[PDB]
Amino acid sequence: KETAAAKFERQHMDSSTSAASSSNYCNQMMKSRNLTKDRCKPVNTFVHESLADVQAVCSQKNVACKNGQTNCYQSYSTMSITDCRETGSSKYPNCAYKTTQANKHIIAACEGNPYVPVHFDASV
Ligand SMILES: [Cl-]
Ligand SMILES: [Cl-]
Ligand SMILES: [Cl-]
Repeated sequence: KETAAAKFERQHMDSSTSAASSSNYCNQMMKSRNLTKDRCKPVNTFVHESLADVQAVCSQKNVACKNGQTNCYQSYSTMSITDCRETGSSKYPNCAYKTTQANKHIIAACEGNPYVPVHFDASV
């Protein structure tokens, strides 16, 4: 079974580019990260910052998670991110995604020791 931290890494980290380069970024990344294997993951955000910078958010601003949990943290600075969401013509096994690049604060739910990100709650 994948650990919660490794699943967060695989689903939400893309430190290799500073930003989505084209409209096809999400189709490629969602496939590359195995988020379209058995079904199309509907929504998924990738963060274009170092893993260290993203893990550091766990010691930044403590804020409530949407679900009411109290282990969420909001990054003090904005980060380069890309939101990937299925378009209307998306249909497994032919997933299709809209790519939206933005610079915003990220909110992550953190847990464990080391205390690291295990869920991407939202961006602001
Ligand atoms: Cl791990
Ligand atoms: Cl995988
Ligand atoms: Cl997400």
